[PDB]
Amino acid sequence: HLDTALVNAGRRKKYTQGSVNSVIQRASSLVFDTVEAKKHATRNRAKGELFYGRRGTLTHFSLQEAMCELEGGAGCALFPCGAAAVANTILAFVEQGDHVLMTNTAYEPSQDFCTKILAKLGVTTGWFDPLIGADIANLIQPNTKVVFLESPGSITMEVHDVPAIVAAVRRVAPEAIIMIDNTWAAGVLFKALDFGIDISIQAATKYLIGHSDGMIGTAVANARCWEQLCENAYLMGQMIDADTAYMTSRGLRTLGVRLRQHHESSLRVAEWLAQHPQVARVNHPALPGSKGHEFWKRDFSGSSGLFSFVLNKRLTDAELAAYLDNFSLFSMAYSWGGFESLILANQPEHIAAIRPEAEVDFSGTLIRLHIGLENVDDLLADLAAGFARIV
Amino acid sequence: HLDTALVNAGRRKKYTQGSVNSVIQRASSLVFDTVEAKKHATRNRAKGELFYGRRGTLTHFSLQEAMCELEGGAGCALFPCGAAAVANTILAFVEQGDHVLMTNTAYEPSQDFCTKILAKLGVTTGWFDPLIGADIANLIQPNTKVVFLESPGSITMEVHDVPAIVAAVRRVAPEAIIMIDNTWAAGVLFKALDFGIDISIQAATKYLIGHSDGMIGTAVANARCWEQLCENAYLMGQMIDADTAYMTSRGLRTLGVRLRQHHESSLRVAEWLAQHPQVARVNHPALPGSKGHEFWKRDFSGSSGLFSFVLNKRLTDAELAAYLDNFSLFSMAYSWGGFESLILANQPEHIAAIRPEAEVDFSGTLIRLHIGLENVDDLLADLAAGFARIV
Amino acid sequence: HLDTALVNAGRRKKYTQGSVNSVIQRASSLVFDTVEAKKHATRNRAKGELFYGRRGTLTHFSLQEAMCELEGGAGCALFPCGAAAVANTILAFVEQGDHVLMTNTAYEPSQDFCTKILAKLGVTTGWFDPLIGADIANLIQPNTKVVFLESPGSITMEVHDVPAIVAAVRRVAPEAIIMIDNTWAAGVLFKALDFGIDISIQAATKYLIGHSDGMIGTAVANARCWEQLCENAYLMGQMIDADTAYMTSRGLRTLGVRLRQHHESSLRVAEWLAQHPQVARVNHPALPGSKGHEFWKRDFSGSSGLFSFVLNKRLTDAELAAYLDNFSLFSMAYSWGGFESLILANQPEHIAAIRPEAEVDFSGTLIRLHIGLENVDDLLADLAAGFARIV
Amino acid sequence: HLDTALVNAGRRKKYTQGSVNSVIQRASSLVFDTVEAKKHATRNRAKGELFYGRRGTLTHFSLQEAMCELEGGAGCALFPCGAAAVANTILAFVEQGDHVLMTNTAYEPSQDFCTKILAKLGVTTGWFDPLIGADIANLIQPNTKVVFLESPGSITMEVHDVPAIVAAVRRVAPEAIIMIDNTWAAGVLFKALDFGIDISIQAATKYLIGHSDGMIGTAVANARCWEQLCENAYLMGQMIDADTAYMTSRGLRTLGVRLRQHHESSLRVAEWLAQHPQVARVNHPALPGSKGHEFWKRDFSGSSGLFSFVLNKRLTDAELAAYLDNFSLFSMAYSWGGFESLILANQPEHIAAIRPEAEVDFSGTLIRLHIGLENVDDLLADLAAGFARIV
Ligand SMILES: Cc1ncc(COP(=O)(O)O)c(C=O)c1O
Ligand SMILES: Cc1ncc(COP(=O)(O)O)c(C=O)c1O
Ligand SMILES: Cc1ncc(COP(=O)(O)O)c(C=O)c1O
Ligand SMILES: Cc1ncc(COP(=O)(O)O)c(C=O)c1O
Ligand SMILES: [Cl-]
Ligand SMILES: [Cl-]
Ligand SMILES: [Mg+2]
Ligand SMILES: [Mg+2]
Ligand SMILES: [Mg+2]
Ligand SMILES: [Mg+2]
Ligand SMILES: [Mg+2]
Ligand SMILES: [Mg+2]
Repeated sequence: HLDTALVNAGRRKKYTQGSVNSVIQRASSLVFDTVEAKKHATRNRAKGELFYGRRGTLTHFSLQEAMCELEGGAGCALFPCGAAAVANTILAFVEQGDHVLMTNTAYEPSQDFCTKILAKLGVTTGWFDPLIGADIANLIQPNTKVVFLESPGSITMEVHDVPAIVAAVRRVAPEAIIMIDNTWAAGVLFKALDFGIDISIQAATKYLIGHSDGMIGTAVANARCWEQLCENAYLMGQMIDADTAYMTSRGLRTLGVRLRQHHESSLRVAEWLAQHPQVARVNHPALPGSKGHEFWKRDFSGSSGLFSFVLNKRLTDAELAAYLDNFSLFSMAYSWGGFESLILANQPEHIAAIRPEAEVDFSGTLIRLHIGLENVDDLLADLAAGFARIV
Repeated sequence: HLDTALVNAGRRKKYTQGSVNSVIQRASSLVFDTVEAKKHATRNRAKGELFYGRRGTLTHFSLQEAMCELEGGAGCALFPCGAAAVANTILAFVEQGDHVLMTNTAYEPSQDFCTKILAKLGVTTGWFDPLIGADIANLIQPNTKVVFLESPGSITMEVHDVPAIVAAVRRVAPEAIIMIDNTWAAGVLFKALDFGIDISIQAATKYLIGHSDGMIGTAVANARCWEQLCENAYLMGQMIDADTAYMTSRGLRTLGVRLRQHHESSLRVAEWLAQHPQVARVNHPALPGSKGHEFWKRDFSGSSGLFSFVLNKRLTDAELAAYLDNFSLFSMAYSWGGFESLILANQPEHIAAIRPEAEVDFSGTLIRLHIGLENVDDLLADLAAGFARIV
Repeated sequence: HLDTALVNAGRRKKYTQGSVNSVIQRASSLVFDTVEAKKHATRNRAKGELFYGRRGTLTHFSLQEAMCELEGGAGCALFPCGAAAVANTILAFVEQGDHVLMTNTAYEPSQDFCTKILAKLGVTTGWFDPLIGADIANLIQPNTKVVFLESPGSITMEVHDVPAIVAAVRRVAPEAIIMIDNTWAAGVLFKALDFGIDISIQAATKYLIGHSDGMIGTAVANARCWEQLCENAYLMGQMIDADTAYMTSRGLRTLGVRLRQHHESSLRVAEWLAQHPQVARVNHPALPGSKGHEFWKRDFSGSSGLFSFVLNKRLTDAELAAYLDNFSLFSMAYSWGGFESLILANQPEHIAAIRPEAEVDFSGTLIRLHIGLENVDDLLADLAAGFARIV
Repeated sequence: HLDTALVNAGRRKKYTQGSVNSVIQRASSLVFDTVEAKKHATRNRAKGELFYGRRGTLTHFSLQEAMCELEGGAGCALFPCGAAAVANTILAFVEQGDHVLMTNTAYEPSQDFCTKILAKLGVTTGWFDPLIGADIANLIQPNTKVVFLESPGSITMEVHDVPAIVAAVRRVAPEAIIMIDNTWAAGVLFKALDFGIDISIQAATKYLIGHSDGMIGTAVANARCWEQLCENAYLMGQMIDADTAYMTSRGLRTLGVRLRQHHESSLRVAEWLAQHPQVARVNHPALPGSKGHEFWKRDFSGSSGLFSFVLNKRLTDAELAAYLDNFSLFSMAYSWGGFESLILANQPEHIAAIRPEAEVDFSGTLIRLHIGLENVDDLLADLAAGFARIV
């Protein structure tokens, strides 16, 4: 079962040396006892033999093994944060003249990497609506190399029909590299590589760390794409420190029991918001009526705790402050995936500015919630007090 | 004095909160108390206000302040390792169609970044001999954007005439971006920005960490180049974890005493090797007669502990094993800059293969030594026993 | 609610400085800006002003505040492990000529502290059956200074009738110091200081850390006993490092969701064992019929995951190996409270040796289980295969 | 040589697993693969086999091995701080009816442990002047069990004549346990166990950590005393966390270079103070004419950087603030042994209160300096500016 796998993934004696968790091996230099040992380590420097800290130590190898098991991959590359994983995973597969197709709901830094870094290197990015499904085939060009998915989408939470997208891509361009930012599912609520996606990228910063106190990115690739990902990310010097790798492995051990609580509480909040007179729309993948909810129910094994809703009006600046400055339990901060509940607001034009070649279909202020581990009735009371401040 | 500055750099109450060292603030999310505080943080997100962990926490800000003071820069960008600092600093300043001019003695991963990553992104790379001095003017092309120095050079230790190179570049291409990998000097034995170099890059993994147990890159830029470095590195998701930042700041505090011992011991070893009947050549910047020694004496305030020498013969494979497998104090490992002494060997053709457009001028086996903090007479005895195994 | 309190306890801006979690302030030396500041710190050196690392840094103060809130105490002393907390908390309240009255089910190291350390310092120790209730009055001597409870008991899991014990102690010896080892409840499933117990001691090593990778003891005292505990423990140099304090605070944030899973899974396992033909007895506080279950039901707000059962025979060493060496999911290790399930065996004569002045009422091998976060059906299948190896 | 030993002590493959430094193995639970392995671990639970985190992990074993090598001991017990090491090492060897004879220059918390904890447990304490030498024999009682040395003394820096003290103790009470707080020498500038002392105690917090950011105590015993120290300290739950153990091992690797700088700089400052018109007395073991200097010269292999001096007046409150509040390089803080220079003031009556059965022989304000790694001419200028503020 998944909970059993999460408890045990990566925890073998060669890494733990007798403790429950892997040892933390901090190193740049790794010592070779003989020339023959150095030769063996060199041949196997990307295959789990100690060679140099930039390739990893036992602590990294343990996390990589866990991530490959849990996401069903051939290899797991590590990065200093999620944004580095996105940027370097895309970069690993493109060259001057290539085209990238990206969902218009991609995380904003991912879009900005494409428009501000890739563009000046001669790589063009085109965009698609997250519900395009099989019609994505019409957007694939002879030079399309990468198709970049993010399901649910950032902020607005739309869920792709991954089977339809993948089948369409494979009909026209079977060698294309299909990638997904699978952070919301923590890589485990949506088994991306089983759907024919080539690489599943996560900001392990979110639910894998689970406590808002480490940053790390991961990218798990299938056998076809692993060597290129591994070696090109390594040429960019991408790695994570051993201690953060240890904390990510450690986060896996409570991920199941945390996600179940985030799911239960966030769906309860979403159902309540959906009945609320001051709410126009709720964007939660698990809530009926949300964009792509059908595909969430069919293709995912659960939900996490991040979602958004649209208020019945556009808050003025004074109302925004009255609303946001006076919560007792929800905090304003970027990121998500921890034990604390968070809140942020965006006006519709702010979202339109990060929906390339598209418009938004709402006019109220959008509120993004991360539902943490607090008692849900306490969180509901905090939201109700917020509504009373703007009614 | 430098020792006083090393002890005190970056250690102000806003970061230390009453301890001697900065606090370790581990964070992705950073909490805004009000909308107005969030707006202030956003405006100052690259100016030392807490905004998001990818930009940094107090711990990173303290290290950045220290590095800017010590290297005389306007800002310091942080990276997961030295190789990431090199790759991402170069990438931050190029676009397709540009040309990079790099010393042929650059660290091999730096060269491989150019030939295997930059080339396919439309950026070409040419090469120069490290002693080219003023004649580098003749290699500057209409599209040359970056000139990349490394002094002393990797492995073979040639010291550039930086004043001559910089003046020649500035004559032809006043606005070119001149960068140096200043790891051997730990950024402090050679004050690169004072020579008109724009960006000083280090593998802080080496002497700044000082103990072979953390990896981190830094790049300190002048005011002209800082914004582009900062923002382009950020778009690639480049950062370091808070704990490694803390350990780098901590390493600064003993860097002076350590470097003085590495200098004293390595020069004594180099002087002894230069007299030895089994040694053809010694490549140590501080040793009279070594390539660019004149420029080391004029432009540096000291030496570190890394150097190389050439044996009086080409060792066979059996002799290589007899030599390297049987040291008692020197260990075989990559990297350097720690408290432990290290040894590695290369045959001439191995070096030729990483000297683009050039040949090597020696035929014996080259031995690279890192001289650590052990008693120097014990290290000399270990080297003497090695010579007896191959005589 | 408890979940909201656990998420938020100890997190105030003075400690977090903008992050979700408290900063990690590592220090011996704490720097006074002026003589005036040093005088204020000295006066308040046990009252939350920074004075010296042995008293604590911001990180410790944050944890102490959280523990005092959650357990309803006046102060929380910190120790290097649970055993240090037990030994030093008892030591803090005794002098030569005193008597300690301790439950015969106390953790063996607690008993050994009493019989091997206290005895030679002129402090005697007597014993009581954990179900003695109101009859403890007859065991209280004129020199009885400390009454030491542990509910549930170690290994055999008997639950005290705390109201009856406390009322009897206060009738006969109102000034006595009543202490409890409250580790099984994690200090939160049994609110000891609301029952008139003076000091609640925990091995935070167990459920508070929650991941088997830190060691730390805590003792939360009421107002009457705090000053003596604090100052006498400080005279023994008792403290914990800042990083383990941080990790204990961090563990609080998932404690609720973890404990609910440990309760659900362990009670299901206990119910299955209680109908199993190879099981003579099940010792689980939450299982109807277990010793002191009625007091658990009345006085606790939930259960954790540690319990035991007695087999239908005393296993030989060959049978123990066949049983224990071949589990797939349960591991053999000491301690408990983590995400992993653990198994250990005790022969009845081993238990008798640590039940002073009492006898054991079973003859089969006792198996102690820690039920972790794995899927319960997987754990049940592992236990079933174990039974088949010994049937 | 000592530098080579310090670099290499404790660093064997079974602890480093290929890195330069020991792995960091964080654990309470240590997992036994079989019943056979559990039995072997139990038999060897105090002899370097993994058994339970309270006994230690690989990281602790590596530190213990290093400390035993460097101090020439049979075993090394670890503690949460130096004060815990002192208190628990004394406690490990006493029982009701015993007497402790302690130098009246002992660190004040050591004295207070004896007078506030031991006294109420039936253990008495008497005192001796640090220069008593052979005349200590007259103070030894039939029940004297422990003789406790500290050389140099706390604050006032008097060096004992250890050969004369030890010979006198052995002539009258050969079975006594002779202990020393050897923190000032970092355990390596005075090889206590070679002088017939039984146990060498250190606050590893000071020079071994070396950076003012960890707390840890050590006690290295000879073969006669090791088992009692080890087992009685374990019964009090004394241990240190794995990460601080790692950082102590790491501190050893620069201890030699650091101590040489602290010696050179502090002696220069002491010589300057000794000719200064505002200075009445200088207490520095390495300065000719200081109390016990002849014993330091004979018995020590170097000096550290902590010493004191007496001003030519007793500063008023206004003068104390003018002097201490306005230093640019010296910080006011407790503890010492780091890279930062520190300053503290004590009035004569403060010292008199912690010199039991002795009298102070100065009337000016006493200033204790820790001389760090800053440039010594900068430190001298800071002291000179201080003198100008109180002239
Ligand atoms: C979907 C998604 N991908 C990537 C990231 C970036 O991760 P990091 O902040 O670790 O760089 C985030 C940030 O919030 C995210 O939400
Ligand atoms: C000169 C130089 N630059 C960069 C590096 C790369 O540093 P890192 O190993 O931290 O990526 C090294 C590696 O040995 C180096 O010697
Ligand atoms: C009930 C109880 N108290 C105290 C302890 C001791 O805690 P530590 O191992 O952290 O010293 C334990 C050990 O398993 C325990 O179970
Ligand atoms: C000589 C001496 N021993 C012991 C200690 C106590 O060490 P710790 O602060 O680690 O408890 C100190 C404190 O300054 C000390 O100077
Ligand atoms: Cl194709
Ligand atoms: Cl130009
Ligand atoms: Mg190896
Ligand atoms: Mg909150
Ligand atoms: Mg060595
Ligand atoms: Mg398991
Ligand atoms: Mg006054
Ligand atoms: Mg200072």
